[PDB]
Amino acid sequence: SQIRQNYSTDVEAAVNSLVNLYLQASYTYLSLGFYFDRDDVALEGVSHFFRELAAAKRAGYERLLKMQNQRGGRALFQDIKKPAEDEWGKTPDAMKAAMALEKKLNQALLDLHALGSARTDPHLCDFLETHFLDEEVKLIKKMGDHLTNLHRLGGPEAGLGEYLFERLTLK
Amino acid sequence: SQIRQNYSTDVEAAVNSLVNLYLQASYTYLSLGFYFDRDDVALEGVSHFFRELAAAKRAGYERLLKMQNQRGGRALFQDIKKPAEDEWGKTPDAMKAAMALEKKLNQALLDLHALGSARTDPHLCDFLETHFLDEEVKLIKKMGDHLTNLHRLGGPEAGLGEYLFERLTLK
Amino acid sequence: SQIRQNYSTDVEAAVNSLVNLYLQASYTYLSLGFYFDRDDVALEGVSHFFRELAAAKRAGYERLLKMQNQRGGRALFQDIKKPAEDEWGKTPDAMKAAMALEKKLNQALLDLHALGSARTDPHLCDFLETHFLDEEVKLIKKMGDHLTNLHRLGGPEAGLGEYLFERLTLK
Amino acid sequence: SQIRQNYSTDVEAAVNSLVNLYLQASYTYLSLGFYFDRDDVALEGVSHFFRELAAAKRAGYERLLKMQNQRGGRALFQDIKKPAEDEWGKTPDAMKAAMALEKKLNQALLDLHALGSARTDPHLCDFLETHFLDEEVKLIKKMGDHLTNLHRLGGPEAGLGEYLFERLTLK
Ligand SMILES: [Fe+3]
Ligand SMILES: [Fe+3]
Ligand SMILES: [Fe+3]
Ligand SMILES: [Fe+3]
Ligand SMILES: [Fe+3]
Ligand SMILES: [Fe+3]
Ligand SMILES: [Fe+3]
Ligand SMILES: [Fe+3]
Ligand SMILES: [Fe+3]
Ligand SMILES: [Fe+3]
Ligand SMILES: [Fe+3]
Ligand SMILES: [Fe+3]
Ligand SMILES: [Fe+3]
Ligand SMILES: [Fe+3]
Ligand SMILES: [Fe+3]
Ligand SMILES: [Fe+3]
Ligand SMILES: [Fe+3]
Ligand SMILES: [Fe+3]
Ligand SMILES: [Fe+3]
Ligand SMILES: [Fe+3]
Ligand SMILES: [Fe+3]
Ligand SMILES: [Fe+3]
Ligand SMILES: [Fe+3]
Ligand SMILES: [O]
Ligand SMILES: [O]
Ligand SMILES: [O]
Ligand SMILES: [O]
Repeated sequence: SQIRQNYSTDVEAAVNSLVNLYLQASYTYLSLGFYFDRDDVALEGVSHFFRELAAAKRAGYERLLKMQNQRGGRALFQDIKKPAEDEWGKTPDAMKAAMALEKKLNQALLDLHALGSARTDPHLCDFLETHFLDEEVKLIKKMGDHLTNLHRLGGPEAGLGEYLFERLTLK
Repeated sequence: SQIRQNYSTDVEAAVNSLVNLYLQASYTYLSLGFYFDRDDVALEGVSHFFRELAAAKRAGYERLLKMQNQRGGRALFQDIKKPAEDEWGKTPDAMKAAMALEKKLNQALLDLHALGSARTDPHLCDFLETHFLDEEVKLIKKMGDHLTNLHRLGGPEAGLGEYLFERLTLK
Repeated sequence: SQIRQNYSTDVEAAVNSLVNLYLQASYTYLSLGFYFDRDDVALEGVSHFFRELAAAKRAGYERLLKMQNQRGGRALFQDIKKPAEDEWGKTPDAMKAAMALEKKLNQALLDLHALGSARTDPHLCDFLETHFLDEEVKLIKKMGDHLTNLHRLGGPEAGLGEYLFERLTLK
Repeated sequence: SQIRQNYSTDVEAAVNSLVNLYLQASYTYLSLGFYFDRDDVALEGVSHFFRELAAAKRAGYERLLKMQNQRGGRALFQDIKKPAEDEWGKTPDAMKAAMALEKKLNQALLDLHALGSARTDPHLCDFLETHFLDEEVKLIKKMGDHLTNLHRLGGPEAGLGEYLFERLTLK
């Protein structure tokens, strides 16, 4: 590559790997999105929440692909694994799955930062610092807040809580 | 008729028949509308919902009458049967009646499409495809969503649920 | 399902199947998009062309998923197969791959129309007629036009042709 | 210095050194700029391209000088070495020289980041991360793209290619 400079084969491959992780996460959010739109689930605000995350994850992998090209890396794509579940339960269940997915993505981001730090690749580090790490932190905080409000609305009268949360918190 | 072309006597009569079905459905929604406006029912958003459907069904039969005239058919009107009930219960009860009415109208629409398909009348088919079939599908989906939200708000604390639904879902 | 009416299990499954085909096609266009953005390919207009198709295919599968929910179907997702190639050659090569992909999607659409026609499901038929069939036809015509212009610009001085086409035809 | 804090003598001197490298690079781009404006070269778009880089490099050294003052460093200036060539050849030749210059500047930037990292000077690191590293990466990618398009337009009919590139790619 005529442009490649300070860009290790390890980062390149880990970038390709993080791309597939974002594709898979996007896919997961697509599935949660349509799930909450089913006539027998029917929580429009929950559906919108997960649809937006699909979109947000797609921006993530598009930005990783662009950075790959900018550094002189070559994108390689693998199969995208189907989401882990077909039916996602109630809002708390789905929100817990989403939290778990975001934590996995955040760990992959931190591992990639550690890697690029180890290959003294400050561009790669900064790129993640600027476009990824704070967004995960904000999003995780938000999902925690949601879980706290669902838990407070939970238990005995869970059905009413789920309705109120979708109406009064989600948009 | 100087304009009539490819327009079978069967379609013509089935169109007249579907007209009476829309008139009757409009009538049913009129009754549900005023029902939820009674001082002892007093669910303004439910009332508005059913009033709008009366209006929507009237547009339906007006469009069938116009198409009848355009194809060279002759409108014939029968008595409009009074609605099946005088008192409509709670929101879930009424919403179930509405669902059942929409399913009946949808089946009549599908039967008329089958008929016009059998008389190779593609205008009649397309007319239904364009002005009726998707609207039934959207409306049925919406009524399902509503039923799911009422069910979730149901049971022990049904009175509160009925209030919240009318306030936070219906407009 | 409380809303499902005239919606066969076969259509439902074929809809799920067409969804995976759109996901895979979207994926293919993603790959072609970044391919033409590589510093050693560097055909920005070709890149934009394929990026737009990724987006267009995503709208396709989102509309199929929405229709699935509207009819009372249940979405089921499988693994998304990686694109058939890692390197896509020159503009004519990639444009031929795209043509071949669009023809496959069009055949799947026509097969699904045949199926829904056979289950007398006029909603499903019309939905495809309105949101899919004409768009494939226009797009295929466009890809043919492109292939004709690349062929005319081809052979001995292929490198110059590829440059001019990207600059003067693609946007 | 009454303001100096965490600012090593090594960084200070390496900053002065990077300044002279930017001055020299600016000078190189000045020379390429006027070169392509000669009546016997006459490639206005190539001239503009290199003139802009002169300007961009000047912003670079001005920002390094400002940072020097902000940290309590003292600017020291040396002679600015004349550009390596008097005549710059064809667009591909000049674009290769520019690529080689940008790679040298990028390596100097990376070496200075390594240095400030080694003196645990996170301000210096971030400053480079924010104002320099991504700009080099974007610019190098752009110069690669250009080289790919010139190469595609190259060889037998190089004169025509050079004309088209200047007219249809450069602004
Ligand atoms: Fe939102
Ligand atoms: Fe399951
Ligand atoms: Fe708020
Ligand atoms: Fe929002
Ligand atoms: Fe929004
Ligand atoms: Fe309304
Ligand atoms: Fe009664
Ligand atoms: Fe149509
Ligand atoms: Fe048709
Ligand atoms: Fe709403
Ligand atoms: Fe309204
Ligand atoms: Fe209204
Ligand atoms: Fe376009
Ligand atoms: Fe390959
Ligand atoms: Fe049609
Ligand atoms: Fe044109
Ligand atoms: Fe466009
Ligand atoms: Fe565009
Ligand atoms: Fe410029
Ligand atoms: Fe010379
Ligand atoms: Fe451009
Ligand atoms: Fe400009
Ligand atoms: Fe300019
Ligand atoms: O939103
Ligand atoms: O409404
Ligand atoms: O475009
Ligand atoms: O420019």
